[PDB]
Amino acid sequence: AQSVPWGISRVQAPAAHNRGLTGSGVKVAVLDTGISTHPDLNIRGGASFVPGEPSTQDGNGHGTHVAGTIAALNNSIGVLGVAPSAELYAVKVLGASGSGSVSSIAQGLEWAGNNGMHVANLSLGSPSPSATLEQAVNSATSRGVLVVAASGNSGAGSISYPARYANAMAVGATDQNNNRASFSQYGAGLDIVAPGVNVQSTYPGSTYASLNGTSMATPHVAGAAALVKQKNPSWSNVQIRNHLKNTATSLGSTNLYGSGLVNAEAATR
Ligand SMILES: [Ca+2]
Ligand SMILES: [Ca+2]
Repeated sequence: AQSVPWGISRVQAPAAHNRGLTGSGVKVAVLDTGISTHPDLNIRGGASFVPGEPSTQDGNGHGTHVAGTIAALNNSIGVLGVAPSAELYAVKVLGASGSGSVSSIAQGLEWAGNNGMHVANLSLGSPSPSATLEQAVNSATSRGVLVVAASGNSGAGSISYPARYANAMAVGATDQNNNRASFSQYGAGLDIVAPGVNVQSTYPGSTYASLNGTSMATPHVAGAAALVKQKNPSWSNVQIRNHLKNTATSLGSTNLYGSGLVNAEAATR
């Protein structure tokens, strides 16, 4: 029995799936704590940039969780991703403890840019800016990667790095009411929002678990981008990012919500 988590249908991925759009041929890199082998996931490759954890398997559960929001397989078990046919690559830039260095994160993006990744998912952040990080962001961007990052969970009216950088697509979190979740950082650089409360997904030990955060919202956007990329194979990172924003559902102030809630139905139209 397969269930469709609420944010998947909130963003209207099924509407897109019903038109032949599943993210097929789109390469998506998850820069996180790894992705564990799971019966509802198809991991195509990856690398680890965490000294001391040479494997890409997830010792934390955070990346496995994020990954399933993007691409949990559409079959008869578990859950369902926004882009269930996306090619998923596990890029480990965060250790088991759930933290990493800017160095490891910048190496992951470098890797993404060098390996022709179309979308990079960075459900991570820091309140502090990093010149290293920023350059990596910009580099992956000129290599044609769309970088999608979490705004953070401090609840403050200013967003984290790298989401704050012009070249990153900053994602905030909404609740089932289509209100901004209290922890969701907002303000300048915020581009769009997505479901980030009680998000059910894939978890290590072949199970499913629900989490809260902008980390959970980000992957709905990364997925949404793969759907559009499949529909418009000639579009660049910028064209996708703008189409997403242009087709989002307004939810109120752009200070709080940026463009509004991502809408994969409106976007693959
Ligand atoms: Ca499934
Ligand atoms: Ca931004």
